[PDB]
Amino acid sequence: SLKTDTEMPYPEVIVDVGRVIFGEENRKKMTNSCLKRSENSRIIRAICALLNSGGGVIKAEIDDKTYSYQCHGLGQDLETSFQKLLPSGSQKYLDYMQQGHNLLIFVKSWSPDVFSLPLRICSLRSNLYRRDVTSAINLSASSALELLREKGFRAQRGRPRVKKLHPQQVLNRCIQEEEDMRILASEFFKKDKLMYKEKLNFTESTHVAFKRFTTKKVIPRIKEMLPHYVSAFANTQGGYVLIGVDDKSKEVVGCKWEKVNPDLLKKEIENCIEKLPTFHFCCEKPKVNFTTKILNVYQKDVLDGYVCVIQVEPFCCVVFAEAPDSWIMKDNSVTRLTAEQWVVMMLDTQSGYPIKVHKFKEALQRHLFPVTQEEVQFKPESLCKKLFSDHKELEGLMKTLIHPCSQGIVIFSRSWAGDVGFRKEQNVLCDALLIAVNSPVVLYTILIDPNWPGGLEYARNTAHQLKQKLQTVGGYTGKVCIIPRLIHLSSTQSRPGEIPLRYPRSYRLADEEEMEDLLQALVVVSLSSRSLLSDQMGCEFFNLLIMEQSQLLSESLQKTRELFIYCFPGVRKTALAIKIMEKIKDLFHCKPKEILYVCESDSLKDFVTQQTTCQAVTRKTFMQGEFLKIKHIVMDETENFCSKYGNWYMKAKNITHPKAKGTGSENLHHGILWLFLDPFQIHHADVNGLPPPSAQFPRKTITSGIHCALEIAKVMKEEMKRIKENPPSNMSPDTLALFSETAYEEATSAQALPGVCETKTNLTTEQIANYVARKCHSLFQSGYLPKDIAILCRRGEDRGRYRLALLKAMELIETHRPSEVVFSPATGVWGSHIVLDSIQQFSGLERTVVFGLSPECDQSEEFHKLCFASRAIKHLYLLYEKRAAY
Amino acid sequence: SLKTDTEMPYPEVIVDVGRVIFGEENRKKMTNSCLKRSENSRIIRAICALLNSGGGVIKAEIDDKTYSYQCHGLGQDLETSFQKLLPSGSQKYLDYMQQGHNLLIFVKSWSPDVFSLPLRICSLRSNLYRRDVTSAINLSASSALELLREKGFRAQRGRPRVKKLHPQQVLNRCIQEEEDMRILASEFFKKDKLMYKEKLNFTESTHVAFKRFTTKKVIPRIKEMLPHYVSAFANTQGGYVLIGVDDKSKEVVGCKWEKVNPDLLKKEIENCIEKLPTFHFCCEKPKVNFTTKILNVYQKDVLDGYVCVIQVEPFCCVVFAEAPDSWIMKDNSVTRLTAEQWVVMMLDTQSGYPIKVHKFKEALQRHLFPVTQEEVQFKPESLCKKLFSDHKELEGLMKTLIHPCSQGIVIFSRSWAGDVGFRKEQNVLCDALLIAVNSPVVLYTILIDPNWPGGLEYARNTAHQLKQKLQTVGGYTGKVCIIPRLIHLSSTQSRPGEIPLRYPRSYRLADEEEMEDLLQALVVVSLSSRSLLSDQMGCEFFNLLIMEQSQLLSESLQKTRELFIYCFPGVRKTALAIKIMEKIKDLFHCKPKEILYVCESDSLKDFVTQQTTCQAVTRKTFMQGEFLKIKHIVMDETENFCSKYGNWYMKAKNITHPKAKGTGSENLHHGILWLFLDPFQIHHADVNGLPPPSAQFPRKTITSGIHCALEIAKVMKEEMKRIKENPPSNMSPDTLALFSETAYEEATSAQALPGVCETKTNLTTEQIANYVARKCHSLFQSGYLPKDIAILCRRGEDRGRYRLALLKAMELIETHRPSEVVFSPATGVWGSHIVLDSIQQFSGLERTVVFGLSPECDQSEEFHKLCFASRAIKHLYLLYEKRAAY
RNA sequence: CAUCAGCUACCUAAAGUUCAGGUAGCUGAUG
Ligand SMILES: [Zn+2]
Ligand SMILES: [Zn+2]
Repeated sequence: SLKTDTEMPYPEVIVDVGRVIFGEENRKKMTNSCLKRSENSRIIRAICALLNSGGGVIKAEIDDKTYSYQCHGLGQDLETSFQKLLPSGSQKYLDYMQQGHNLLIFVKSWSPDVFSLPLRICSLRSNLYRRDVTSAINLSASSALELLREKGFRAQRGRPRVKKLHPQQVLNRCIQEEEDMRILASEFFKKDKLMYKEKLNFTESTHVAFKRFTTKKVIPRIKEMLPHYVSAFANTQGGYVLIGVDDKSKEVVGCKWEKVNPDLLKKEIENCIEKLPTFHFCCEKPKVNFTTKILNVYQKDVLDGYVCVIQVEPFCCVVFAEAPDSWIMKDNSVTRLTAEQWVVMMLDTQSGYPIKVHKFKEALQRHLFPVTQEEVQFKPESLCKKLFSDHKELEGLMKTLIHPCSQGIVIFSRSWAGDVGFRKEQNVLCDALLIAVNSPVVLYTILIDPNWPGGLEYARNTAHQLKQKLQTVGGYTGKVCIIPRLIHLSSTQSRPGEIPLRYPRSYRLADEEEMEDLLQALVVVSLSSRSLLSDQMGCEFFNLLIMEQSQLLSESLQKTRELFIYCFPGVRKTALAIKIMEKIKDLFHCKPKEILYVCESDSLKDFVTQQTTCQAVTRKTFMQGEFLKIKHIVMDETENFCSKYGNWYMKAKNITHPKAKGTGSENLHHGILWLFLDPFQIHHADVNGLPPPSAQFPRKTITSGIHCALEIAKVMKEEMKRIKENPPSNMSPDTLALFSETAYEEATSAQALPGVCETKTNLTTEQIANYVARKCHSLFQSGYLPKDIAILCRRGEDRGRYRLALLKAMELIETHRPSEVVFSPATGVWGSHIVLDSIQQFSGLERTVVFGLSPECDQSEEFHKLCFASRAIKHLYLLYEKRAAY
Repeated sequence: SLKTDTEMPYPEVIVDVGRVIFGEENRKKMTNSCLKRSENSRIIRAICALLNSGGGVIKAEIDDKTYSYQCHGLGQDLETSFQKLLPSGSQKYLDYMQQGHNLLIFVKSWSPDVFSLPLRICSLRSNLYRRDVTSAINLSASSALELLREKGFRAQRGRPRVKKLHPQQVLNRCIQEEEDMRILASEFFKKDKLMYKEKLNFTESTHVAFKRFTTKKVIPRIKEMLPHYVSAFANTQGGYVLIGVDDKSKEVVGCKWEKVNPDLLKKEIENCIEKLPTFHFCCEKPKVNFTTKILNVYQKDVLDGYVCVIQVEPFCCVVFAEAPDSWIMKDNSVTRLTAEQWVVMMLDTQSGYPIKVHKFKEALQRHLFPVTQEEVQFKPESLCKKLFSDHKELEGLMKTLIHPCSQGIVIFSRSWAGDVGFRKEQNVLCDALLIAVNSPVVLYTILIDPNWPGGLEYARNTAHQLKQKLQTVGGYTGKVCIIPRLIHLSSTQSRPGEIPLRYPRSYRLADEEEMEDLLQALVVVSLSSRSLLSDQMGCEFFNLLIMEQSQLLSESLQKTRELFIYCFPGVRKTALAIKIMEKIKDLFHCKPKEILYVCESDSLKDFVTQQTTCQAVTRKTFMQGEFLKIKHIVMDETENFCSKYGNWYMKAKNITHPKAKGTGSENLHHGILWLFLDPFQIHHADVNGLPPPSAQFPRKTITSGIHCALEIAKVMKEEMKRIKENPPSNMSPDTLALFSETAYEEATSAQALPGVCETKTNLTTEQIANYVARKCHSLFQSGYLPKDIAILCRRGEDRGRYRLALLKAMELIETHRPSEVVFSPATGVWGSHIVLDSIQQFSGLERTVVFGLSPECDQSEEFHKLCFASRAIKHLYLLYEKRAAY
């Protein structure tokens, strides 16, 4: 929930930085430089925190009543800070607007695209130092990322032993190089005493730094200056810090013995180095390997001072001089990141990522949300019809609000808050999302009772969560503003608030490409969640997946003639078979009636002839007819076939691959004979008529066809594992050896979409009917159609009682509209009514929502759940009756 | 080549920058700022040119004879320039060394790795400007690359209808934002006259720049300052440049009428803008669109001055303020890149590039050049044996040269210059490349004659080209020095080097990991060359490819039982078959003797039975013998089988797929029956005995087995296409329609390695024999073994005459060593002799070098070239005969 | 909180394109 803010209530995280001087002239004439730096730091830290936490607004109070942003500007130091924070351009992330006595900085979230640097977060200073010749350089964010990746790569592989000290070698004199400085510094370090004003024969280098003591508080100044050099040396190659050496004259100076105590100085140096932040990519976690030594300075055997030399060894990993200058938002406060958190965020590579959704979002957007100059479109279709029939005035009111927009899309929802995974409000009738070119995105929240006090907060929160989901889940990397607007139906004429929310001009959708990008992000967001729009776009998404998978499978039409295709539960092989026949006709240039489809059930037969131009018959018709004109045969639900009516396999083999007795004919034809098999649903195991599993070659196992919900897929996976644990004696274990849970789980994570699957038990008939009627009413309120719901009973003798109870419950809930409730059998797929039939009659058919009603069958039958889940795409509701024992 | 350099003859590109002052105090005290800036610019341009051209050395003469790098360092301004040029650290690229009166800067080539930004070249300044609030920012190299990619991506996707009007913008009453300043600037631009010192109601912004006219030369100052603002505006969003407006006081100042001519000022502004460099990603290539306006200022109806306002519209792709501040080395000179060349190198994505070679380079290095502490090893073994037998003291002299190097690898070559694709020198006996830990890489060049004056130049050029190849082709991104040394065999009075070559200590192989990386780079370089070492590495590389491809193919053992495998020419199906038998034994857990391999030729059967533990017989033996214990059958060269001895296909099918009779046992066994087919190598094409092509299912086409030279694969591709143009009349062309030329070309590029394929025509027996003898002698000098060479005749009757001619030729040419040259038949492939037989007897067998001796068989047969190429791995020499008398 | 030495912009005198300076910015040292 966003923090309450009644004046300028933006649907963003708002950071109040207090009273700030603004304007180029006003900033320049500031006399208190400390206050100037304080104001600059507050604003820049807030910007960095907002850049790292999804964007937001910075609100600053303007002290000058005569200040005008048009005539005065921002300020040179503020702009310099912005350019330091955003070297790629602050225009892409910052916008400025003056609202009366406030100045607002609109911060867009830091989200790089593919064609840019792979920086995950923003930093002022990384505070990782690297030694470049004779300078300790505070690395930029990109430089720090390079260093982190190099250290991680080096430490991923181990370095045991490391006996590469190699005693010592011979030095060289005729040639001077940087290694000579390190050798000379090491010779200096092994000394124990120095003569006063002793000349040093070496200068600073990559491994040598020269420092001098101060004529003021000495230990605190060393504590400020040391971390930079220690970090720089440890990070690059190691080196020496020579405190007490004059840079220019190269003479030993040292600190006077009265002004410092060498033991205390040693302890302070050790303390400051020990507390330096560190990150390790290795497991041993070595500490910073350093050794400090005090060298007494003597003037004619008289103690005069000390020279402190610190040896810093190369570090295996990164060393921080302090915590990085990077900020995030935590509990509505700008919080500094620690070194450990900063490295973790900087090296993140997560940006659970759906490959297929982002691959097909463009096609889904071009199909479902086309950006055209063809008047404003109201989506989704079914929900809009229900809302407009429920309220006559709603449609005209929306057109009045939308005007004067000519091109755009308005996407309705029963609850947009619930659509994005947050709380549904009962007092909210619906939410409409207007998306148009050269317009801000507007979220209209229609209320039932205008006197409800939570409308403003609900709309603001919903707009905020939608934008956050679009940026994070949807991957939207643009400037978009969602304006929450509270609307009621009580007055046909509705007018906005006296303080309309305003955003910079850059926060509108500039063109059609930006509108298309936002709509593609919305496709991703909706597919990631649970709603009616998710279910409908999920059906379209599954169609695209079926098309690509069917293309891959048809590539085997030129490699095989006879093929046994083993399919896991829930792969949707009927759709695969339909597209395969399409490819057969295309490739073999045959007549559509030359391809034959053989299935076991008649409802599936009716469905297939309705969806294909090829000849489809049941196995009974296949055995009772003549098919001399058939060249190719595709078989489905072959596991339910029977040998009682003859050898269907021999007949199919003879048709597709006819042998010649006595040859004579030179036009022998070999045809396609593909059998789609599902070993996991082989029930009532009599003589199947199939050849033995040893002779079922060549074979193909289909693993990546699961087109159901994640919850439904997990139920089927659990059932498959349990079945494999205790396989029935009537099915061959060798066919079950081809199914692996790991491959099945990988396919589920690749394809399946979030859905609904719940179970309720110990319910009487009236309770089960009541649950189904209430849930169906709830689904119809959200925009679901009756053709999306199927109620399936385990046994066919329960149909009559269940139908009677369902009519009673549904008419009881429909006390306003006395319309007769129509149920249709499994053959009514083209119908727009709720399908009510048995699980065996619905074989090969699937619906978005399935209610499964069964008696108590604990350990009596272990197949019923698998069959129920195979007919459901998004919603599965398992209901179990009460065991009537008396 | 390399420019001659008597002093400091480094095998690098040396840039001489003349006399330069060095040292911190010397640079700081320098009074002539022009001379100081000039020296800094010269050095920094040389460094950038070397970073972009494979590295090199910079030589600067030191004017101060008392200067010492140990005690004076380099200088403040020089180090600052390095930090701008190399923001990621100059420690990884720059090394310094004083050598007498010269200071040397060693520049390592700029080569980004996986853990770095994808910057291809180094630049001081992109000179691409971007408007950040009220500043025109000269973008860095990384920022410029990001901007270039953004514009390239935007021009990749079409922006149609060019609706850049952006409706109309009006000023809001109470909201002030950055768009308001642009609107106010447009209103000011539309004005025609001004008032003297009249105030402005807007300030600078992203679209507004205020500039003042100068009280000096006006046109030069305008022409100097304008390109930055024009580039910045055209690159960000467009804007207005208001010349004549005071930024501090915000009134119109203007320039006096007597000081400039407005027509002249407009013309110079036009000329300046159209002279700006510009790069385009689009196709229209529009020019930079700008509009200049002169606003007269009138003070009481008196013409006082003029104000120039320039309006710039958002450019399509890119505008440069001037040529990019980046350099390369072109014709031994530091040359500034132009805008077009700079964008090309910046956007270059070339890193042909062998994917498989870089994948297998690590395994190849660990197998052929192991890095352990096992004393210095000599490679390659065959060439080393030849060299040490011909020169008795060579091994001892080499051993004393390496001393005291304990661990390392010496890689000999008859010509290392030839190995890297350059000119071989007959005056050079051999080159030995020493690679060792804690040591520089040394290239020893042994000369037969001490008095040859070209020895030093040859050694230096070879070292330079080898390092360049290692960096470019090999992908080596470390600091490595290849020190060229001249070595003399006969002269025992070994004169030491007058001027030893010195490199910074960072140019040694620091540890074992760097040694392995350098060796992997050398493996990549060798695999991209034509040499003996490349041929041996290619053999091992092809073995790894066979392992990978056989594993992929064995994945089908669980899916098929009978499989018709079609193999392209040059697929090496015998090696695939051998590994498949291993997998059959592994998977079905059967005895090795229960797997039967069937081929046609006796030589292939012999080769297979030494290569595998499974049973292997020919087709005649298979038909005659009894194999009731055989469970799986793999058949090779099935296209050559003969059906006059019976039905081998039916016999194989009954063994692998027996038919049950009398029922009783339900444990029928189904065995593997894999047939390897080569449709293009069917000679004497009678009834094969295979089933008709309509019944050869399931099938698999293999194209990813091409394991020969690029040239040999290209020859086979030509012959395959000519086969497809005029198909044979004894079989249906349906089988030959499964071989696509594009797939074969893709496979050849993916796997094949560079080699030799030469054709010679119109030669009598004596010329052919002499040519083969001279070629064999040349190969034997390079380290080729006699087991690498096979001489194959088209006609079996020519074997004796060719044998006599070849024996005479090699006895005539072997005047230095009377080795007994023995020719082995096609049954002695595993022997150490040269194979001399016919093409028919060598079927299924390969050798690295093949000599094909054929008569004038043009327009008589058409399989000869394909068959000869199928037997050659790296070298193919096709020789043709004339009409000789009896 | 001051001061100085180094890195682009802006400005004035000087000179046939040098030059003297001056200003606010960026970051090293001292106080
Ligand atoms: Zn570590
Ligand atoms: Zn363009």
